[PDB]
Amino acid sequence: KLTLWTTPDTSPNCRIDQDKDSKLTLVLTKCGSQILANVSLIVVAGRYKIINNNTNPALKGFTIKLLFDKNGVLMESSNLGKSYWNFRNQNSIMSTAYEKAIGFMPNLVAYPKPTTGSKKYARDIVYGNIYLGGKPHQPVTIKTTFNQETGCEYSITFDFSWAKTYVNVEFETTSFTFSYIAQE
Amino acid sequence: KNNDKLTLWTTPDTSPNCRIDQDKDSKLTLVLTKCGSQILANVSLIVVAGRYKIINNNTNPALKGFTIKLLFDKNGVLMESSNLGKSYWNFRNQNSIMSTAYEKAIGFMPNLVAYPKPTTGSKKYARDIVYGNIYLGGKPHQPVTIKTTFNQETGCEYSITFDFSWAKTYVNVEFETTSFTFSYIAQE
Amino acid sequence: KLTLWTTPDTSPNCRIDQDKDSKLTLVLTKCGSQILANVSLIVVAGRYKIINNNTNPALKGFTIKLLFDKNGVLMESSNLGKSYWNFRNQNSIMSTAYEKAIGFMPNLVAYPKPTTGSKKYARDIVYGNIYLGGKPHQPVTIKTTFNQETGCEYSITFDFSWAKTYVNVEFETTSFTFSYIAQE
Repeated sequence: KLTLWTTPDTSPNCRIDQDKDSKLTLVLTKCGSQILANVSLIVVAGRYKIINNNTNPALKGFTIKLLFDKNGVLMESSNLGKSYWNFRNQNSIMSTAYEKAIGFMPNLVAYPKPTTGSKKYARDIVYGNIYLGGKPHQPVTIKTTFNQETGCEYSITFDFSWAKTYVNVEFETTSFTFSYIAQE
Repeated sequence: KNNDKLTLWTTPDTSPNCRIDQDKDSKLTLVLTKCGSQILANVSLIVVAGRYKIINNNTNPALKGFTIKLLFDKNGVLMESSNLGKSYWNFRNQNSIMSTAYEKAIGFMPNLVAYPKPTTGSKKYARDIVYGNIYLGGKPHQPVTIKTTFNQETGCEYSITFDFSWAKTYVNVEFETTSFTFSYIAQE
Repeated sequence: KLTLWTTPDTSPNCRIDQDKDSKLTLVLTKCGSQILANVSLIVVAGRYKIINNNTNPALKGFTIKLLFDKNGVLMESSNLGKSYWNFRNQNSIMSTAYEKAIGFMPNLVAYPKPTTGSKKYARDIVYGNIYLGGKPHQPVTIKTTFNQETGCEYSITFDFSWAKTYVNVEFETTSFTFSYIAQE
């Protein structure tokens, strides 16, 4: 169907450091040649759950990677658990594994895989801000990069970073919308 | 027939449809376009009259925001108690609306699993918020924050709240804004 | 078709200062009443390829204009080349010029053409930020304005501007998504 998502409940589905330490809520809606993407993050456990830059002054970011094979199937090496990622069915997911989602993959001409000696253009990046706890003075950068991972046919990489000293701040975010050019 | 039941909108005209401070003091231009599981939302605000038409933070140093609330019942019907007026909030027909008031728009409502109503002692997650910026008079040095919150209002089944705020001293600045696009997860 | 675009390749298609000095990657996807727009810019040659505000302290922006006739056909006077602008076919364009794209045009009631004595509202503008070289400390403002150009029925204008002193910074950008209300 036209929506590939994580069920948007708060049940953990993602490993940043350890199994099920986070809930990535990602919704990809196919509008023909463009994927409309909506993303938020809740860290439920482990070193990123509560940021304390007094205790850890160098703790300033982390990465969640979605790696896809040539059929647009999520690879086990992804931070997002494979069992949680599927076409929408009501407020859940299809009960059976999808076989193909190439129509949701980032376009390889728009966003080529990195090669040695190739001119690397920034158009495979989208920057956004999201806010911890919905507080306007707790921005974090969410940088989304398309097809820059090795060992896959396609990738969506979320780099989360911050440039303020956050003390005892739960890492759970507002939402950000972006789009990207679809492979087909 | 030209009924577009994949668009719930305030027509794109500049006819006032909203009360911030007084009846019909503003045009909230809000277009909700259903792209299946996601609503693509486009918003701007024109304050046409009343206290918030012209911001003067010399005269009113504490005036740094205001709120527009859309409250919906269980059928996604806008409640009369909302800031937004009901009469031209409807499914699209060309540059106007469907000839009768809609009875159901649950497909345009913010998803209650994604954006649960608050209950006493409930863990509040921020993912029911989207932040954006719009600019007064289209001037790059006149930013205002538009914070959109889903389903956080009491006495309704769904809600979309727009909190406008600014963090600069605006002196004799007309409150009429650039547009901002966001999306949210649809209830169905 | 539901996508009007520049192919997603890096082949120059746009004149900022001189013919083919830039690749504007612009994808307009019709989602009913709204056009979902995705934009990035690569300057490949001429005065805007490498910004040096030490040498050129007044170089703080430039404009790319798409002018359309009453049928939503791109006019030759546009910065974007006409041969590069068409309905999608896979990763390329239809080989034959489109005759009608009014469904992709910015709504004239939402975004009226300027007239003397008529109140000009800012809602025909969307602001965004993109980043030169994908570097978070190299923001540029991309201001998009609907239907404000003379000598056309519809227009999309991209005003690029910056306030920072950029020294030897290549003008090639991250991507930005916005939407606008469609004429029909």
